[PDB]
Amino acid sequence: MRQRILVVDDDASLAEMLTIVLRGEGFDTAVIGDGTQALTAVRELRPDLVLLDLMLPGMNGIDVCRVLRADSGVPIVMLTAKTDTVDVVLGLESGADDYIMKPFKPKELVARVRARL
Ligand SMILES: [Mg+2]
Repeated sequence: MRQRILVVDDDASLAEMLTIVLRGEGFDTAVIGDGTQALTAVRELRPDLVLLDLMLPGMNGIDVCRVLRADSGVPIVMLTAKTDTVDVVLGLESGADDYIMKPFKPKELVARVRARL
């Protein structure tokens, strides 16, 4: 079976782009736009890696990271924008393995994803 990446971002357009690009790189993808549905998604989907937007509707990325981190050791990479008010390092401390600045070169994102797997 191919590796699975769960994308948790409220940016539907960006998520579609990640879907296409990641799928093009040989991965399978699933998308959720809300933090509250992340735990269930992870438990059900069983993703190899989670790409997690730091600022989300419902639960925020740091909060989501904690819950996920509590459930398992699945790798989490934060997606963060320079605009974001919350500090991404806080997310790393909550257990995320890495982070990426938005917007990004898809090529760079895939590489980092491959590196944290
Ligand atoms: Mg956002």
